[PDB]
Amino acid sequence: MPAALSFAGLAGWAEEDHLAALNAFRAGCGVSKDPAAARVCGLAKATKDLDVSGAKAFIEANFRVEAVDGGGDGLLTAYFAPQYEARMSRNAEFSAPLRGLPADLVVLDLGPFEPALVGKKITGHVEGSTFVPYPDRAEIEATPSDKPLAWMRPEELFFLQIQGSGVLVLPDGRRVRAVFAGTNGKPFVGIAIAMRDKGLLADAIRTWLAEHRGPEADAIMRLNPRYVFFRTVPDDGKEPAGAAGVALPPGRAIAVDPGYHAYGGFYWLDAAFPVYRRAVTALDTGGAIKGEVRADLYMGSGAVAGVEAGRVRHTLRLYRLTPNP
Amino acid sequence: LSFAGLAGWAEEDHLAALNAFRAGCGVSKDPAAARVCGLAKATLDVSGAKAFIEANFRVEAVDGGGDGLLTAYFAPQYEARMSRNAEFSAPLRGLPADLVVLDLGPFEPALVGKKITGHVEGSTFVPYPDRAEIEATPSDKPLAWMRPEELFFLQIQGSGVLVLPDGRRVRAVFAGTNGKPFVGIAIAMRDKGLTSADAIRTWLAEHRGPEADAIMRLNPRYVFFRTVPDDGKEPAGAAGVALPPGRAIAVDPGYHAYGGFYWLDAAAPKLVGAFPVYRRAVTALDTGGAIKGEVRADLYMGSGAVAGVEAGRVRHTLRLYRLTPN
Repeated sequence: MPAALSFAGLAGWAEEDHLAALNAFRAGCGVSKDPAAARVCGLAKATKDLDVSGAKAFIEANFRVEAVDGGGDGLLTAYFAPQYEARMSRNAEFSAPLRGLPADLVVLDLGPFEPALVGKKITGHVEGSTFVPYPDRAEIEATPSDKPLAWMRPEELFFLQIQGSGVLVLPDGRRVRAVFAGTNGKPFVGIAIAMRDKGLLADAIRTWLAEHRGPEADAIMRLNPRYVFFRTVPDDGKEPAGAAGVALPPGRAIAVDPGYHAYGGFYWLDAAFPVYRRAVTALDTGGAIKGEVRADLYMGSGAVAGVEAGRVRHTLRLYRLTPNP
Repeated sequence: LSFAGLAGWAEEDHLAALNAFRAGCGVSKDPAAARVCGLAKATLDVSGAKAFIEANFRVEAVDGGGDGLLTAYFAPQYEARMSRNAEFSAPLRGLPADLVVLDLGPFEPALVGKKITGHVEGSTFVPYPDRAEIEATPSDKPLAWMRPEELFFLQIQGSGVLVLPDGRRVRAVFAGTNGKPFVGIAIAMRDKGLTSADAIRTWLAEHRGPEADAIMRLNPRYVFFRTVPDDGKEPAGAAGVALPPGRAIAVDPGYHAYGGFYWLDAAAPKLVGAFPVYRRAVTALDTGGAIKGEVRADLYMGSGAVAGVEAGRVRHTLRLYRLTPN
């Protein structure tokens, strides 16, 4: 069957928790740049105490259903806000330093040099009488850290670098949030394919790396030259924020390719032994999420979330729920 | 194909042709050419040279005899002085040590092939100063001093010969840029009640000083140079040998070796005021960035303004012949 044009044709719409849908839109709309989305965001936040029937009606009277990519197939996976063990001091197991934004690193705007490049950027640092690209992972991992933010297991740092946010737990129960601070500007390279052609095979990557500290595993993580820097702040127990800078609503937010999807957009997932046909807001991304019909559904931060997220690998048809002009 | 069947070979000035080869051959890495070079350095008049050439080279078409392109070029020539004076008030500046040109590709593959120019300031990198800012920075070690409006034109042309009062000549060779784009001044001048290059040069010369400077400043681009002392009658080409006017070509060195002796048969001019045919023997002694292809020649017309006018009128369909020794 081809893709729907309206809410009537949308399989799952009638059974959707329309309150959760409407709250998902509210969770994310304020981040939106579009002006037609601003009016609707405004009315949504104003209008409270709607029951499920009202919420369903509000959404239907204010949005249009617009298939993405003509209704073509892509992929739904899911992720959760991970909680990692850390130390404030290095040992054999917690051998990788969590590193803050280096003071030498510059994101250089290119517009002052060439109008044709206004709003493009490069990242590097001064070395001698010139300016060079910031070192890659391997070369950063080779200079010791002056003032490391914490110490982690290498494979776990590596994976928190992919997510962009997490919570670290010291043995004394101090919870510290690690918040994305910047990047060395190198492109992300997923290490799974290279691990495949070497014959050593998502949770399995982690487990292999973990069983082979260090130089074995170190050498393969280094195939990803993209290094992510953090800042740390005491966890206030709230949901983490994602790329868009807003508290992620559990089960109701997706990570997207930002080159295809603006943050704050309202979407409908049609994915299919569980089934995901629900409205979500786009509020995050990840170094590996690429493509148009591609969404990574945020499951939450607890234990239940960790378990449900790993179950999701679904054929996805995606739709924008576009606010009416 | 022989010298009898060479359209033009009858009328050719064979003396100059041989002096072209002699100019010339000494730079060749071809044993056969060396043989003939030494042989010609010993041995004349207009009839004796025709004979000498007809007995020592054989004519051979290039690329089967396919059609290519003849253009021409010249060496601009300017007076200069080794000390400033209000006439020769603009310094010819070398490549600053702090100036850097960055390939952007290594930073962001999407920007492969792009470049920016600037210098390190503190812990960042800033755009290089424009013309107006460079001209307002006193010259530490100028390479020479030039009339400003003439430096301005040298900067557009990329290279030229400089002549001092005591007859010493230096070649001014392009060294780099401050990375800003050229901005023409004709229309800014025209919309001011002040249209060709000579006409702009005249005006700028007569209003030399603050007035002229203010409008040259509308062009933010700035070109830097290096100088090589060059005291031949004419300047040296890429082959290291001095170039005989009207008798030397620039070529693609991927196809044609320096010192090679060639015959040009050019016709079908594309421009107004052009000589209808070029038919002559010339030597390969130079190259340039734009001279690409096998049947492709840039004839060197000499230095100075006359050579420059002639050069601009060459655009002809070319059949290229090598005169191979033995």
